[PDB]
Amino acid sequence: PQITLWKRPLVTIKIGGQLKEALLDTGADDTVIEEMSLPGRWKPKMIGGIGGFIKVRQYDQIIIEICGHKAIGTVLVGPTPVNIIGRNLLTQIGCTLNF
Amino acid sequence: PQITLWKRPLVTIKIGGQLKEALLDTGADDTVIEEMSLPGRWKPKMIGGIGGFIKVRQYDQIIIEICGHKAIGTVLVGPTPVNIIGRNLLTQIGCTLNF
Ligand SMILES: Cc1c(O)cccc1C(=O)N[C@@H](Cc1ccccc1)[C@H](O)C(=O)N1CSC(C)(C)[C@H]1C(=O)NC(C)(C)C
Repeated sequence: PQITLWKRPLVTIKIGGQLKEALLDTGADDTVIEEMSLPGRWKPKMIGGIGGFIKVRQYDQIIIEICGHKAIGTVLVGPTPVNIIGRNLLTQIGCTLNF
Repeated sequence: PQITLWKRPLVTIKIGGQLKEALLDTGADDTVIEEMSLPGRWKPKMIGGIGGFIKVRQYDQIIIEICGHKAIGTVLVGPTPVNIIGRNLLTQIGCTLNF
């Protein structure tokens, strides 16, 4: 699909069998999701945002569906303003910028 | 053009007679640039995200040249870690997300 940017590029995603709203964010290297229960062990990770660096939990090979496209990859969990679908997954669903 | 997301989507921009590297960011509502001098009047504003909030100066009707496309809009100036081209200007150059 083609998504314009007159409004926030928010889509519905599915993780752990639950539907959630998330932002397609080309400015984010990673995918950051609000606090939730994910399977497996996690590793520590520092990500730097507009206001500085924070600590998040990194879960690898997590199954996640984006606007109908299934992806399997790294998902970070921590204090985020909104669910962020970053480049690591956008690339997986073949998302590109065009103008 | 079509830009992949394997790596940060950085482009060169010309703003206020200065050349700068900036990030095409679909997750950003606003355009935020590192400290620089800009014409016209301005007002304070607080913006926040992953690292929390930072205070910036809002300048309106600022012209920015991005990859050959001229765009006019509000530009925020402050202590941002990376120069950000947000949706307010991405729309003006006809930039869309595609997959
Ligand atoms: C989440 C993340 C990573 O895992 C890794 C690197 C950067 C970010 C990140 O937060 N990117 C940010 C901005 C940024 C990029 C590179 C360096 C520093 C900061 C972003 O893509 C965005 O527009 N976001 C993320 S959170 C948000 C939805 C509020 C919005 C935002 O900050 N918007 C304003 C700039 C308008 C505040």
